[PDB]
Amino acid sequence: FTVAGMFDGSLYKLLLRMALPMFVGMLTQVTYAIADIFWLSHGIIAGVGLVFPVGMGLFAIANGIQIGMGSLLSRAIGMQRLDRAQRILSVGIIIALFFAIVITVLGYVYAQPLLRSLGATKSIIGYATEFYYYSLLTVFSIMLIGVMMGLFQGAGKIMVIMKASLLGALVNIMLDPIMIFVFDFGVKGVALASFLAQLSMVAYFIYTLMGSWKIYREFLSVGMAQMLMQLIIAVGIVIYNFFIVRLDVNAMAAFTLTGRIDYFIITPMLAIATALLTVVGQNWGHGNVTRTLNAYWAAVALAFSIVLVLAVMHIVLAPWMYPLFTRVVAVSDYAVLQTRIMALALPFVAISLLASEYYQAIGKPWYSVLLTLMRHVFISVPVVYLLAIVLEMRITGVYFGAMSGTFVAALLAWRLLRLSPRLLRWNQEAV
Ligand SMILES: CCCCCCCC/C=C/CCCCCCCC(=O)OC[C@H](O)CO
Ligand SMILES: C[As](C)(=O)[O-]
Repeated sequence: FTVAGMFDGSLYKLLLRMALPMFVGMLTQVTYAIADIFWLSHGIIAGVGLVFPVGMGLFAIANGIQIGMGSLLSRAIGMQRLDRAQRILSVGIIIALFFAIVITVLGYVYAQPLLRSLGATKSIIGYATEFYYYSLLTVFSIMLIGVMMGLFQGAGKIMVIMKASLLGALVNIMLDPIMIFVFDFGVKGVALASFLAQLSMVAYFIYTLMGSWKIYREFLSVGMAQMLMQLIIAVGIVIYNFFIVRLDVNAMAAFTLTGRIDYFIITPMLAIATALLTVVGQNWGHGNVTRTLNAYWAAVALAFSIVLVLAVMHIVLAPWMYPLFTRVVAVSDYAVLQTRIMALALPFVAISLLASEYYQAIGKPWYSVLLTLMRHVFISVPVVYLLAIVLEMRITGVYFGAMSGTFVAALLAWRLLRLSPRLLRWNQEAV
């Protein structure tokens, strides 16, 4: 339970030692697709891709369960009640269960209409429906992993998470071949290999692990706020796609190229965020508010610094890199212009995004959502409209408008994260 350096140590050492294992775990996740497509190399079943969004709303909900778990457990530990702690796992599991039932049941009955809003059946439907159904069979297990992730992240034991992750990636590496060759299962088999990978992780956790509406409310409010924030981010990407497409179809193709890469650059900040939840949550429970504030700015210093480097790499690399990805030069031009304009905003995203983690850690999701709304909606939409339409800038106007929310939100974070009477009162009420 202790997690050395938590209450008295160097915050940089503390956050890094926690965030680095978490980052390794995140790299394992990528290997799945690499191994999958490597073995898929040996037009009908390929509507598996149609069902891809469903897998992502499952990780999204699992993620909300994780932070609810992480947030609540880490405050209990810091308060030194391994008391509410065993309660929390219980309530964590029960919440995960009902979420799986509601999702499988509404999944099933509304299956037909839901699938319509994804893809067209002139060729792929029966393939689509089967995979949708197999996806439903994975829900409880995915939710279970959220609980477990939330359990070991709350206790600050990330090595168990990093080792679970590695075991999962090895399993998928070995099984993918066996499903193709021994069992003759095709694409289904690589999917099933990925899934037995996830269960072996689940197994690893439980084996390691061997040896009152108020509390549903506390868990549900943080956890569901996390889901609401995924949503807002997804919606902001929709409104962005809407504008890009109606202006120039090539800019929409450019974004399709930049997206995975823009996402990797941001991952080191997601790793630090996870570490910060534990440190804020536990120091908050222990009553040390100053240290939680120092913890946030230690995290911003790490995250900003790393992402700025990855961002600058992207910008200078883009002119040489993107032409290799496409022969249409309007598409590689748009991708280069987008990166050049928006890339430096990325490290600034750390300021408001870590601010969101802090409020989740201390049980105040309202300000988590406030900062996410401020970043992806309240500023961006009206400013993009202003710059891309009224002022006659077009795609260049989208790029500038869209990143203006990141700056305002960074301003907000900076103002809110500091000693205040209310913040100190909040900690009095907590302990
Ligand atoms: C969780 C991550 C949140 C970060 C989001 C802030 C984006 C600012 C810079 C990103 C440039 C790289 C991607 C370029 C296209 C991003 C589209 C986008 O983020 O749009 C923001 C706003 O919602 C418009 O409507
Ligand atoms: C109304 As209050 C407890 O957020 O100051």
